[PDB]
Amino acid sequence: GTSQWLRKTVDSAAVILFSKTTCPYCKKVKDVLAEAKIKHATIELDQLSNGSAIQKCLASFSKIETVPQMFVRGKFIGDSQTVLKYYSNDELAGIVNESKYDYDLIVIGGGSGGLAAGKEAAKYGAKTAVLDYVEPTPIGTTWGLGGTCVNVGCIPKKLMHQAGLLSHALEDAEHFGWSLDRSKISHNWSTMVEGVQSHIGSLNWGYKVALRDNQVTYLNAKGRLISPHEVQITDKNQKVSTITGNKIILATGERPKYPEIPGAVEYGITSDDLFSLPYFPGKTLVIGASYVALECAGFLASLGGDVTVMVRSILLRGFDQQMAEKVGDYMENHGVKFAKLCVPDIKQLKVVDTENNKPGLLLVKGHYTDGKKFEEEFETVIFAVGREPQLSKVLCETVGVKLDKNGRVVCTDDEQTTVSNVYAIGDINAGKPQLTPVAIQAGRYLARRLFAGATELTDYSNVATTVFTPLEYGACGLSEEDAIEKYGDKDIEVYHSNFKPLEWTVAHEDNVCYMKLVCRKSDNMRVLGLHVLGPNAGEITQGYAVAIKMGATKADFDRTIGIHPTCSETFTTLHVTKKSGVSPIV
Amino acid sequence: GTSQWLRKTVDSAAVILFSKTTCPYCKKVKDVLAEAKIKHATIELDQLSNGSAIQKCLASFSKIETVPQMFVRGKFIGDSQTVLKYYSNDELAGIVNESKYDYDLIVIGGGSGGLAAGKEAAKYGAKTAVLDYVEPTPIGTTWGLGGTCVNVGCIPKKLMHQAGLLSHALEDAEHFGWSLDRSKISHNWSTMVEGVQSHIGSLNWGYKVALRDNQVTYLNAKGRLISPHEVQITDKNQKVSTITGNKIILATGERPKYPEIPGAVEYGITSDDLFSLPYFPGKTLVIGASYVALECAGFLASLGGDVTVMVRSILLRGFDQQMAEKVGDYMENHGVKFAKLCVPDIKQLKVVDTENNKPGLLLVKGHYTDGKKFEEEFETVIFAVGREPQLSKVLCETVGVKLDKNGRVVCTDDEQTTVSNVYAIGDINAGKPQLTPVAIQAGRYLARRLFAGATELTDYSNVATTVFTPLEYGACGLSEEDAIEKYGDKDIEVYHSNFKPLEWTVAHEDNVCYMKLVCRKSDNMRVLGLHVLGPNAGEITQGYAVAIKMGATKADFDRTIGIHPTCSETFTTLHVTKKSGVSPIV
Ligand SMILES: Cc1cc2nc3c(=O)[nH]c(=O)nc-3n(C[C@H](O)[C@H](O)[C@H](O)COP(=O)(O)OP(=O)(O)OC[C@H]3O[C@@H](n4cnc5c(N)ncnc54)[C@H](O)[C@@H]3O)c2cc1C
Ligand SMILES: Cc1cc2nc3c(=O)[nH]c(=O)nc-3n(C[C@H](O)[C@H](O)[C@H](O)COP(=O)(O)OP(=O)(O)OC[C@H]3O[C@@H](n4cnc5c(N)ncnc54)[C@H](O)[C@@H]3O)c2cc1C
Ligand SMILES: Nc1nnc(-c2ccc(O)cc2)s1
Ligand SMILES: Nc1nnc(-c2ccc(O)cc2)s1
Ligand SMILES: Nc1nnc(-c2ccc(O)cc2)s1
Ligand SMILES: Nc1nnc(-c2ccc(O)cc2)s1
Ligand SMILES: Nc1nnc(-c2ccc(O)cc2)s1
Ligand SMILES: Nc1nnc(-c2ccc(O)cc2)s1
Repeated sequence: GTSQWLRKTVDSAAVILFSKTTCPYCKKVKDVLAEAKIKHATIELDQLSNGSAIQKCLASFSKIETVPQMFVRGKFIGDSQTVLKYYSNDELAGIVNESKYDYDLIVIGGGSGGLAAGKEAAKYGAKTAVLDYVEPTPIGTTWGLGGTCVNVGCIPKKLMHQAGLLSHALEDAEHFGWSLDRSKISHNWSTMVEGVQSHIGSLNWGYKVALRDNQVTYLNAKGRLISPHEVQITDKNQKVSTITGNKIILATGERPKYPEIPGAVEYGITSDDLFSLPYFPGKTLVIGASYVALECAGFLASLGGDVTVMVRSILLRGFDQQMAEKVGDYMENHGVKFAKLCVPDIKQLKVVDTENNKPGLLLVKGHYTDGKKFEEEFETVIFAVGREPQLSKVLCETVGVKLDKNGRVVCTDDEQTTVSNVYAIGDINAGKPQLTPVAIQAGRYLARRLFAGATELTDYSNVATTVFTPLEYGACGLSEEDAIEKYGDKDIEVYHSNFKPLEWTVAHEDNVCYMKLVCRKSDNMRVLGLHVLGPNAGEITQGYAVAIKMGATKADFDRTIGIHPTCSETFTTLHVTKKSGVSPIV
Repeated sequence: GTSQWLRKTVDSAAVILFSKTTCPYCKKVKDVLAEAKIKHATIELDQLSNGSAIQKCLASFSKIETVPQMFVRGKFIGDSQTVLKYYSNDELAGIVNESKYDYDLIVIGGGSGGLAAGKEAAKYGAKTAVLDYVEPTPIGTTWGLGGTCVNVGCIPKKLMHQAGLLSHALEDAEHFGWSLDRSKISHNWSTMVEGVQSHIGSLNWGYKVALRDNQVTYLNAKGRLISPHEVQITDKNQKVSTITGNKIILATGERPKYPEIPGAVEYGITSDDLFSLPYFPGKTLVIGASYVALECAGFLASLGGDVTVMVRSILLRGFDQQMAEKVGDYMENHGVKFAKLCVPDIKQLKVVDTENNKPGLLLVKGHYTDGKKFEEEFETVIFAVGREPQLSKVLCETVGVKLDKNGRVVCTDDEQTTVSNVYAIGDINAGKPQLTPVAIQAGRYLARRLFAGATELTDYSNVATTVFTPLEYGACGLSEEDAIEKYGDKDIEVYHSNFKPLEWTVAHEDNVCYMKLVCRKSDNMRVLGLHVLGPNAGEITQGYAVAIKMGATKADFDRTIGIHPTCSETFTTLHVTKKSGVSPIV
């Protein structure tokens, strides 16, 4: 147990010092390593309840039982006297840079997970390379370092959501006494895009600075794993070469899908293109009903667009469907049109005018599930019909990395693949929630297990979410229907209430915001799931995710006192049950 | 234990039925009570693990051991056959209305706590009266039913805070692409006040409707307790009479203090007058440094006012002083002036012009702690120098209710005074946090213990707060300095970080928002206190208060995953300690 941990830690750490906080000989080795600019992990044995056993087991590797003990890539280097000997003879730099491989770690993919893992590994002296390449979209769109969230995801989508929210802030301002006239104010798409892209550019640059300052090698090149320790890279001049690494992290993410219909790739766009589009989309059709589809349709309408969403079956498949219907009803009452139970079968009427900065014009044909026809003209058609990896481009099938039937990597609970030195994190890890903070935690925690002797695993359960539709939807845990399927309706109690933000009173709806707690009767009214539709829903939801992680019950919500006046305090006084039939209105 | 609970429950309930969910004889008594419109508490013995013992102990009162058993004001009324006998003979209405007193409950004070207690007691058949009277301010201001929060506190102050926030929403809108020009927009105070007061008026009316629909008697009269069961009332015609009640709840709240200096009462105002003021205050001095003082100065400045705050010693005494200084620094950088270490020694230069709706003009003289002089002219002077009860007006000292040296009521942990039938809730309960949700929980929980056999007490520990200054400050638990005083600096670890809202990037400060967790090393890094300065701080803080109630540790925050992009997620990845000396900047 202790011995098995120590073997794994010694074998995979790049540079590690076993030490105690009270030893001046350990302090004297630290100071020499710092002055030589030698980064390393350190384990302070006097701070571990198991340290006496670890100190005994170290002798299996070094034939000594004292501290300090310095290891480099699985090899005992020496005690105090020996390390200073190498230092005085200027032999130390060559000893700690000695490796069978070019890098201790090669990360394939420079996005949320991969950048987090690479920076964290370099902290402990792992010689690290991060590879990133952005294959252009069909119309040619490309972007800089940072991945999907930074460039074409969470960051620009929430900034355009805020632009949409400010439309209603402007309307509200009149009722609170300000002299503006909202009906005479308009929005300039190109001005907003320039500001969004200026922020994204500061993030691209920030990541490059961060890697340089952590001594991480950044290669803007496409990587391919051709054997367990060999990565073939192709650069911007099509030069092809091979680099080797001890540990490999796959972190290449996904890209948008297109439907297999005529004209889709030629004349439509995806979210990859939307966030840098030089012209306002105009009259827009969004095909799909995921959170990407609804978030984009929502802010486009708030910015003055004529928007339609084509829904094949249901909204927000996989989310609580009572909540999904309330989200969509709010959008439909506030300027979004819906074509329900409908799919597309795209013809070009006008080519995009790039010189005068105008969209083209398209004719869309489709059909409803009963057979009736759809036919209408749009200036822009956005596909939001799912995302997928293309690991055949990343991974030679002779390496032996197992994939599932959706093409994602099958991993153990420590992110290890079926090849012992190769790991996968982020969206390509089969079965895991596909979110940026999950990818960051996985990569950071993994780097610490590989190179600093850590043991902590990432916990993927009850991860909270927020959908940034015009009225936001936050959730943590099970949907009501999933809880009833798992435990049975007789064991499920649901407490719920409508509410009205105080900010909405002077601004003139009473009963559109809504919240509920889904609870298990036979486990002390355990909170299985929390759901809220209203302003600032992500700020509301986040703190409750800690309580749910700790096993909160309805009694825990009851005994906690509210903060007044807030939206969130309504969770502290819920009392109306669905079984009672009593109305939830205010 | 069981027998002592049952004696207290029988003695004080107004109308209570002991029953089981499976008994058709109990269902048959319920249906008769409902049809006669007889409200009552019910205790279902088959749902209590102690019910077998309760059923045995009932025989001590009734000489029978079966269900149903109906009691009225401590007296056994009968089993099934007997109750239907009274019903058939039309004797039942007179039996259940029989009382030695006019009311089962008299509530003195119709504010946050008193309205909550009165409505809840009426649910269980307690015949209830609520008394409310609003003594006018020195200049004559008065208002309707609902108490301090509704009329001259949390509700209007947060609505004017929102009006202030919308000033910065208007500036931000230009950067996000909207065509407005903020420098050409102004604010109309009287328009905002009319809208705020229209909402307050809907709340006044709503409370009157609610009491009428719960069969609560509302008397707009001043109440005085002259003996344990006798309340003398004085109405709007100076008619004086006496009503009697079994249980009494004191819930009369506090009013603003004035400094003992010439001209203060004659020429200054307080928060009681501010929220319905017919004219804009103009150039304003706020004397004091409480959360009331800073909240009011903050929104007045955001609405275009020239504002100064006179601070005797420190800001936000009793709150974390690192956080208090950051709150004040933000205000000073954003248009509020501060006169530090200064107190006033007020002369009238112009009388208020009520016909043309203009303030007067005043000369304020004061001095700094070193002896230097203060002298400046203002249009309005607002005093925010504390609040106090005046229980000598409410409570004859011969009744025997014990008060502390600040004039607040000394209560047991179930809100009982030194007179056994008299209770106190809300701001006048000595030692308790003076907040609206605390008053509401105390009153609701108390009504259930008196009239429904409940046992649950109000928990007054770790109650979260938010100060609605221009940049908001939320907190839950100990300040850093209180934790260090209690446990010693060697046992305290503090994790902290600056942060920048994503909404602030395109809008153009980097390092003003701030958060920290104050933790106890020797108790598994228990979170003793949480603190955040930033937008939407009350929404951020609320959910964490449940986790802190449950004993959250730093490890609980670490294992929980963030929601991206939010401000609140920064709590899930804190790592920089104050002891390390590493910078907290972004
Ligand atoms: C529109 C949209 C909105 C979203 N909004 C949110 C949100 O609000 N909150 C949230 O938590 N999540 C959100 N997400 C999800 C989030 O973007 C992803 O979960 C996250 O980016 C996944 O991180 P990753 O490291 O797995 O991959 P990525 O961030 O996709 O990074 C992979 C990188 O590797 C590169 N790469 C691929 N193949 C190779 C190769 N062979 N060689 C070298 N480099 C290669 C890719 O081009 C890319 O730069 C959103 C996603 C989208 C599409
Ligand atoms: C400016 C300001 C802002 C505040 N903001 C907040 C905030 O954001 N959040 C928060 O949680 N708290 C806030 N508070 C505190 C909150 O208002 C109080 O904690 C709460 O109102 C106390 O409730 P209560 O029932 O104890 O008394 P009150 O609400 O004061 O009700 C007492 C009532 O009894 C009446 N009364 C008095 N004497 C008699 C008598 N003899 N006979 C009959 N009736 C009588 C009074 O006139 C009054 O109507 C604020 C307070 C102020 C002053
Ligand atoms: N952080 C923020 N996100 N949205 C804001 C907003 C939205 C709608 C409004 O009516 C007013 C303000 S502020
Ligand atoms: N900057 C760049 N890095 N790699 C590039 C690349 C790689 C493989 C290809 O097939 C085509 C282009 S371009
Ligand atoms: N018309 C359509 N709307 N959604 C579609 C979809 C969504 C996710 C997927 O992974 C695959 C397809 S097709
Ligand atoms: N609920 C809300 N409270 N404030 C809001 C706001 C404030 C400042 C801004 O810049 C934009 C919006 S929305
Ligand atoms: N509407 C009102 N109810 N009571 C009033 C009152 C009571 C005592 C006084 O001393 C003066 C006025 S006015
Ligand atoms: N000049 C002053 N600023 N604050 C004061 C104060 C505050 C609370 C109190 O309870 C009493 C006095 S006096």
